[PDB]
Amino acid sequence: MRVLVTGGSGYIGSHTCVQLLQNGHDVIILDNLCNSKRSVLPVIERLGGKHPTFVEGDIRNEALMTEILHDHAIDTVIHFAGLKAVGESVQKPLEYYDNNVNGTLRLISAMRAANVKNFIFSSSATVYGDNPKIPYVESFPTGTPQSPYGKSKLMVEQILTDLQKAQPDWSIALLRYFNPVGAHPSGDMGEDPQGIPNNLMPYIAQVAVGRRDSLAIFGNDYPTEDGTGVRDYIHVMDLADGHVVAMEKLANKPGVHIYNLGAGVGNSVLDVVNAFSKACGKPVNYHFAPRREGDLPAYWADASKADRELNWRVTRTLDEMAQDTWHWQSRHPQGYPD
Amino acid sequence: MRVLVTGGSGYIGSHTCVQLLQNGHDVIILDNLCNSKRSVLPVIERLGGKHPTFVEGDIRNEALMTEILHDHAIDTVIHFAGLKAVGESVQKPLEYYDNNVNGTLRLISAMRAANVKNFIFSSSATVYGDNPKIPYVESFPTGTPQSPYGKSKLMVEQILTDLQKAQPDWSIALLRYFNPVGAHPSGDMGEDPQGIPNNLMPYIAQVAVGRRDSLAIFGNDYPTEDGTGVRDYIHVMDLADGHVVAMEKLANKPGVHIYNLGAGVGNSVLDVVNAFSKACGKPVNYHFAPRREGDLPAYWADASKADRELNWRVTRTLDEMAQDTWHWQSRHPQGYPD
Ligand SMILES: NC(=O)c1ccc[n+]([C@@H]2O[C@H](COP(=O)([O-])OP(=O)(O)OC[C@H]3O[C@@H](n4cnc5c(N)ncnc54)[C@H](O)[C@@H]3O)[C@@H](O)[C@H]2O)c1
Ligand SMILES: NC(=O)c1ccc[n+]([C@@H]2O[C@H](COP(=O)([O-])OP(=O)(O)OC[C@H]3O[C@@H](n4cnc5c(N)ncnc54)[C@H](O)[C@@H]3O)[C@@H](O)[C@H]2O)c1
Ligand SMILES: CC(=O)N[C@H]1[C@@H](OP(=O)(O)OP(=O)(O)OC[C@H]2O[C@@H](n3ccc(=O)[nH]c3=O)[C@H](O)[C@@H]2O)O[C@H](CO)[C@@H](O)[C@@H]1O
Ligand SMILES: CC(=O)N[C@H]1[C@@H](OP(=O)(O)OP(=O)(O)OC[C@H]2O[C@@H](n3ccc(=O)[nH]c3=O)[C@H](O)[C@@H]2O)O[C@H](CO)[C@@H](O)[C@@H]1O
Ligand code: NA
Ligand code: NA
Ligand code: NA
Ligand code: NA
Repeated sequence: MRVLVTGGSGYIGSHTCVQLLQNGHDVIILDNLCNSKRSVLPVIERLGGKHPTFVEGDIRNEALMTEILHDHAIDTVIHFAGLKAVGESVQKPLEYYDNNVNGTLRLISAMRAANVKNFIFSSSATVYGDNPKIPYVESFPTGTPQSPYGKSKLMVEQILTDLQKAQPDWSIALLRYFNPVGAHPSGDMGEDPQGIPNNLMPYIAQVAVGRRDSLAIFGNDYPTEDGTGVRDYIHVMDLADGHVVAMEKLANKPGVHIYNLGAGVGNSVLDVVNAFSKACGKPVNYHFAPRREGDLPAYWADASKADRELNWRVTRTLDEMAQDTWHWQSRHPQGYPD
Repeated sequence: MRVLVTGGSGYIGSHTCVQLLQNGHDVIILDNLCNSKRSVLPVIERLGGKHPTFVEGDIRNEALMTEILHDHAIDTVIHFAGLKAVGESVQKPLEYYDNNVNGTLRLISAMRAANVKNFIFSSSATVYGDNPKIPYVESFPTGTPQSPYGKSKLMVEQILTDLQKAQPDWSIALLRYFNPVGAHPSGDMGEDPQGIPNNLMPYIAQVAVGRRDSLAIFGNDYPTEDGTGVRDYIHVMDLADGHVVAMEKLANKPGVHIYNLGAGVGNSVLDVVNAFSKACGKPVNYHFAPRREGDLPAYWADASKADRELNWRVTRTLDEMAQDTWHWQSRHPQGYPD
């Protein structure tokens, strides 16, 4: 199929594009380069074993979206474009709402005009908010997320849902996931945070490489087996894979298809650290701090539905996530070249 | 003060503008005329006893907003502009999200750029959704509204709230209300629905004037005193007044100020009908139908907080709401002239 991949040069999108191309689809990448570099492109093509057309531009530009859609005769859209830094969302809520809420709205408005009706939304499990019972199941009502980031994601899920109700011929997947980690096995693609890394893994990696001194561990008194927070980490390759299957299998199948993408288990902060020490051949430095801001003791997603329905499940381990991360870090210490 | 009144030529805004001008503020009206006519303008000026500057344009046009803001040195913005037809929201969700969510976002983005930090949001009590205990109190968490209309309102409330958190010097009022009815006492301004009227009152009025045959009453078996739905109706003049006080009193007072605007009591469908029969001098025709779509038995707002805090409370009766409505209908059967 002809797939427009918004945010394709980013972390998860870049990995998703390689997999798309490997499956032989025709890939059109749309990215504004606000959080990714052109230098990834060629790696994409190479590992993908095929050429992905690249378009520099913004989802908020509805006109341009429509153009692209028509110009390329798109069948489906996988939408990764957006902003995803939680604390930054609290400081700059407007930007988050503009990029995510209006950004997606502009994007689907254009699809409508261009008559594109297949969509894969890269959601977030933050949507469950404090509406648990854990692990989270797609049948659980969402709760109220705490940052503007979380809220923007649920808002978009809601909009898409209503849209689908009004235009029942649309196929929309809401892919909810938690913590994407790792990197392509080649070691030539991986997560390239620009500043202080958001996620645990990269933060750890930077400590490990000497860029950081010690990992602050927030709260060593949670009601967990080791006292640290328990989260759900998913290898970015498994995630990429989820995206492709979801895209291939749901195209032209009307409805709102909600699926948690995860390993179906949680790992504590120490488990991740220890996995990483083992990966990089040396003890990661860390210390304990008091319980953080918007953090809970433990949560992870129930991924039974995608297994049953898409026949998808993760295949990589936490140890590989660590290794693959160390591998990329170690091969391209400076990340993507300018 | 210098107030930009978005959606000022509409129903509630037009009444609010008259009151503003009477208080002697400098009024700038911004409206796209999608649901109002220029013909209201002169009536505004007249009843207002002053000249309101009019700008034809859209809230979604951020550039234009910023321009206006600067050009007029605005102190505060009262925001009524948007779409508000519930069933239409289900059919055309995108338009509702664009106009309301993106429309407000564009508007406040512009304020930011123009350094305007006083805002009065014309909210809706639909935000409480099914998160009751009734009557609703500002201290009650909101629930999940059922139409895209309701959801768009809560989304906007959320955005503003986060914005205020990030930019603490902003003063933002979230004015929640239910059913605005009635018309200016002059009989020269009132609600002018274009097609099949949304609200009970006008629908009734049209039946009364002969434009409609019979009022369908949805559900005569609710757990209410008379078996029909109990709602909260508020004379548009009292609402206008609420808006002015809120605007005068909260300017430069940082925070998110939430206030229910209502009479603090409910009236059933039959109570409204009977009030109207009495107003128009003849029995309104109606029949019963089965319980409607997104309708509950009874709800109204608790308006204690605005009384205590703004020293505001309604002063008009249901009977006046009916009379004032009949008065306008009767003086301008064709509504606003083209
Ligand atoms: N990485 C995570 O921890 C996390 C977890 C949940 C959800 N997600 C979601 O996945 C998507 C991106 O995730 P990621 O980790 O690959 O981030 P990323 O920043 O690496 O990828 C996002 C890409 O989108 C681009 N982009 C941002 N705003 C844009 C706009 N308006 N127009 C065009 N391109 C724009 C950026 O330049 C970047 O290449 C978002 O939908 C995000 O909410 C990621
Ligand atoms: N009337 C009600 O029953 C109801 C109850 C709750 C909330 N409200 C709110 O009050 C506001 C309007 O209420 P109303 O009853 O006066 O409706 P109305 O349609 O009479 O007034 C809205 C005005 O906004 C204008 N408008 C719409 N989209 C615009 C845009 N993008 N740019 C500029 N102008 C635009 C219309 O032309 C119209 O004059 C909205 O915020 C609505 O959600 C009304
Ligand atoms: C804080 C954060 O980024 N929130 C993200 C994440 O939360 P999430 O908490 O799941 O992920 P994090 O990477 O932020 O932290 C994982 C765990 O490690 C801890 N930790 C993390 C970093 C660090 O430097 N030190 C430390 O102790 C936290 O207590 C937590 O218990 O879920 C979403 C997935 O849909 C992301 O899009 C959010 O952007
Ligand atoms: C249906 C509807 O417009 N929803 C509106 C309203 O709901 P709300 O139900 O409060 O107001 P309505 O005018 O729609 O109806 C009031 C009552 O009369 C009944 N009724 C109404 C019309 C009619 O033709 N026949 C009839 O029986 C309904 O059962 C209800 O019990 O609250 C919001 C106020 O914040 C508005 O912005 C919503 O747009
Ligand atoms: Na429909
Ligand atoms: Na770099
Ligand atoms: Na801040
Ligand atoms: Na008319």
